[PDB]
Amino acid sequence: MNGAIKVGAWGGNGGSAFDMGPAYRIISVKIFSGDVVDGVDVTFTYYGKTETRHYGGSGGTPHEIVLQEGEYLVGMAGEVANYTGAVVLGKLGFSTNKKAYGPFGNTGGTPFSLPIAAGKISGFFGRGGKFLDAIGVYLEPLEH
Amino acid sequence: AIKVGAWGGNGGSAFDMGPAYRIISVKIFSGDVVDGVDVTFTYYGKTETRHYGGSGGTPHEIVLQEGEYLVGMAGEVANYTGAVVLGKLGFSTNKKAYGPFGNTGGTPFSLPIAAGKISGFFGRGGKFLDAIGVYLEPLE
Ligand SMILES: OC[C@H]1O[C@H](O[C@H]2[C@@H](O)[C@H](O)[C@@H](CO)O[C@@H]2O)[C@@H](O)[C@@H](O)[C@@H]1O
Ligand SMILES: OC[C@H]1O[C@H](O[C@H]2[C@@H](O)[C@H](O)[C@@H](CO)O[C@@H]2O)[C@@H](O)[C@@H](O)[C@@H]1O
Ligand SMILES: OC[C@H]1O[C@H](O[C@H]2[C@@H](O)[C@H](O)[C@@H](CO)O[C@@H]2O)[C@@H](O)[C@@H](O)[C@@H]1O
Ligand SMILES: OC[C@H]1O[C@H](O)[C@@H](O)[C@@H](O)[C@@H]1O
Repeated sequence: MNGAIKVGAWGGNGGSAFDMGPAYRIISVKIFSGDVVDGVDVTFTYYGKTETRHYGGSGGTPHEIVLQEGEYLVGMAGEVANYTGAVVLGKLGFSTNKKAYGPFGNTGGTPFSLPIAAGKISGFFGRGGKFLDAIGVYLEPLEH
Repeated sequence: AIKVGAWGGNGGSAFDMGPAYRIISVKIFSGDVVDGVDVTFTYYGKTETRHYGGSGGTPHEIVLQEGEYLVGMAGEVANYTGAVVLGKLGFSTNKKAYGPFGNTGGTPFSLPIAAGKISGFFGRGGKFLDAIGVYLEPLE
């Protein structure tokens, strides 16, 4: 709605769908991983309020991406893996205009990659259960 | 503008179609790998056809009817003749999926578009289709 662009999700069809929408300012992403990507905390601000939403399960070790002023997400990549009979994110990483993060997770499968020649990530959607079944992103231009 | 990709290598020369008002058809030229593409589209009242990459292989045309649009692109980035190029390429419309076109396996990529459409292309081309990316636009 209202001109959104959503690409993905990459991953499986298990778990429950989630959708943050494109209206919030992402300030940090915490990826929980071990053998696979267990889940993600997305922290954002909106009208001066800070909120965190958790997607996926409770396992794994956290890895944080804390955006600095003028830093934005410009890429996402990883691997879709078969794990415990589920199709989930085995690995997940991100690029900002400042550096590369991850990938986090230790199970390979089918790679995916989202290089963004022009634009940036403005929100997330996907599916979560015990692990992070799938992830996709909202996009918006770098400026205008 | 929203430009995602390109997927592929760093050889050949850069190309950039820019966005179209409507894509009418795409022809994927392929053999062992993806040789190139034709794109026929409307633009500020005009109908145009552009060719990117080489013209070896055989063309595979996808014609889009009005109300039909491109909602996915996928393929494999392969190593061929000492170059990194598109080994396979396919597209999905809101009606059906087409492809793969090309026969050389490599690193897969996929671009499902949950909301939006492909409105144009950019990338690199030489003898073959070294790299390809897309312009995205929201649905009307
Ligand atoms: O997030 C992955 C997966 O987690 C949960 O399922 C687990 C287990 O109960 C299932 O038997 C297997 C195979 O489906 O997968 C996991 O180990 C569920 O939340 C499931 O919906 C979800 O896909
Ligand atoms: O990311 C999934 C899961 O990975 C790790 O656990 C694995 C292994 O190290 C454990 O020994 C066995 C126990 O049966 O479970 C997995 O195969 C941990 O990092 C875990 O927290 C995480 O959820
Ligand atoms: O589009 C692929 C490739 O095409 C042309 O190069 C061909 C040949 O002349 C080269 O020897 C090998 C190795 O680079 O690749 C092709 O077979 C050039 O236009 C090149 O830049 C481009 O990558
Ligand atoms: O796809 C690369 C190459 O593969 C084969 O050799 C033929 O189909 C050619 O016409 C084509 O150019």
